[PDB]
Amino acid sequence: FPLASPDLNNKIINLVQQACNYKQLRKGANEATKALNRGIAEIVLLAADAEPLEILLHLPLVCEDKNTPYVFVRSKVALGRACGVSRPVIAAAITSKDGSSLSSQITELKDQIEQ
Repeated sequence: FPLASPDLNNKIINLVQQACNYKQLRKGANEATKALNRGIAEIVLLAADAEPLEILLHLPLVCEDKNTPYVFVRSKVALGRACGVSRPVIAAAITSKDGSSLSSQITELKDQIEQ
């Protein structure tokens, strides 16, 4: 709600690993909120099993006000591993970058969120 499939979960995980190679990924709730406040967040990803739950209730509202798409993946552990870190991650943001070659895969995940 809006939760991934787990087709997408695996497709999101794939995009997340690319994002990391392109330096277009911000890992962690506060880093995600900073991307949203700078207007560079393209998609915000949230782990359905994150604690505290106030983050999970809270970040969607902030995304909505800022007109940024967001989607729930199943676990912080697979988000954390896709992020190239050995700890779980509760939220992440795929950021926009002027001239990026990822722009096409990003704008395509973005609209499959609509759906």
